[PDB]
Amino acid sequence: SFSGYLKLTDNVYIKNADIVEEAKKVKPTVVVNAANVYLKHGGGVAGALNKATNNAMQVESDDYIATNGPLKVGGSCVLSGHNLAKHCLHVVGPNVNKGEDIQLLKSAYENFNQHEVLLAPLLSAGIFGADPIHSLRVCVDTVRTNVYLAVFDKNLYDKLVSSFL
Ligand SMILES: CC(=O)Nc1nccs1
Repeated sequence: SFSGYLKLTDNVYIKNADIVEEAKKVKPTVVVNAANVYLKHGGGVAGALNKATNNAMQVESDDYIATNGPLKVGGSCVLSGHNLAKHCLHVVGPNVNKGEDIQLLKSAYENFNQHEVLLAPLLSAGIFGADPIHSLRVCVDTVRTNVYLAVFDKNLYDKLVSSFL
């Protein structure tokens, strides 16, 4: 199972780790992707997860979008986890760099409550432009299921742990 995580609350855990390396190691039931509404996995966590699947995640995503249309900001879809997990929960957090409503971050984290345990990144953090300290706060105040957060950046991980209320 998950190892080396620091417990933040009854159900939220955090580790300074590469989510791709963490997923390849643990092979969780659910890995969360920091997706956009188009499921175009170009950069950040999405680009890294997609590259680990040898682009199979993008091929599957394009078929999903061709059939269903784009997701909503704050929404999600369950697709295959390929070589990383049983499933990938593609969750769309608001992209602050696109002027998307940050109040949608709580709606995005609510998607995690449909899964008993997840390996996940901080939603809307990184290239999505939101404050990662705010994202962690929304995570612990919204998610009731067991979430194992992988924070790639060591300096951000230390800042998140040392500032956690
Ligand atoms: C390679 C890479 O970006 N990994 C990440 N893990 C958690 C957040 S970003």
